[PDB]
Amino acid sequence: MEMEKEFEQIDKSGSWAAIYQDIRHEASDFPSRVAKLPKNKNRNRYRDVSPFDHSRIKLHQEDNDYINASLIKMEEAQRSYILTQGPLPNTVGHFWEMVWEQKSRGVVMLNRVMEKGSLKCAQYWPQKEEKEMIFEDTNLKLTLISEDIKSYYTVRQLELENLTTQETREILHFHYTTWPDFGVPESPASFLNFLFKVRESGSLSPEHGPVVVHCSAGIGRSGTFCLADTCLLLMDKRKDPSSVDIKKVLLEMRKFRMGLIQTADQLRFSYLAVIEGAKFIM
Ligand SMILES: CC(=O)Cc1ccc(Cl)c(Cl)c1
Repeated sequence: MEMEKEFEQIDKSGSWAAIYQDIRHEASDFPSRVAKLPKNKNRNRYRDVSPFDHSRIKLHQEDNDYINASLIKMEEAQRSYILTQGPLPNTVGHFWEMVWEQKSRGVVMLNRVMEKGSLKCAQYWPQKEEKEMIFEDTNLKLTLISEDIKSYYTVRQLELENLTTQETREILHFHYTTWPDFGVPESPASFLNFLFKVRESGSLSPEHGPVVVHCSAGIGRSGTFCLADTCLLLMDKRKDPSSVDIKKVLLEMRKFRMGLIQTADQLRFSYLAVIEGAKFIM
């Protein structure tokens, strides 16, 4: 079926939970043996969210190459994304090592450091220009260059230096700051505006490594971001845009990381975002 009318048909019939459970039943199951090794317990935020072995990002290190991060490679859309958990106190250096090694231009953050009164990720970037951060375990230096605070999101320019080689690179930090503590946003307008700002920066384009996107677990809000982006790109590429099937795209993405889209409300919000976004594109 088309999307917008499939949408009203699920609303009128109140069957979002059943649609979402079908997706959960059909989703791929692949091994995640490296994530579960005992030496990696303090590298995982949640015991039930792990990268598959076949798609995990490897650190360029011989001691321990593990990080909780996955490469989502979308062949028809010609887009790639790295989805990862919010960094932990003992993985902030690994996080920036990955950004460096994978040649990423942008980092997309969809959570606040504290939500619901608890810490959802480490403070992994510097908050003042004159107070830079040094990660001694991976030999990197990170400096805040500029910050632009808007009503729904903040954009930061950061300088990452590889201290071994003295090479430097400019990284863009896109921080969506207004996702509610509970539920999903009422309108997708600010989320779509944010997606378009990431696109306009070059961070999603083939001349750079894959964008790094995270929330707390790296599957819920993060899944919504890449699912909406890929669906809108396919609607622009194809002769028949009504052939784009959001459930089929989500199942393809779940071949590369488990659990993408965590609730039926997130599924409905993804439909809403793609529907409204397709009108603005034209
Ligand atoms: C998927 C979708 O409906 C998007 C779309 C955009 C433009 C056109 Cl002309 C058409 Cl038929 C569909």
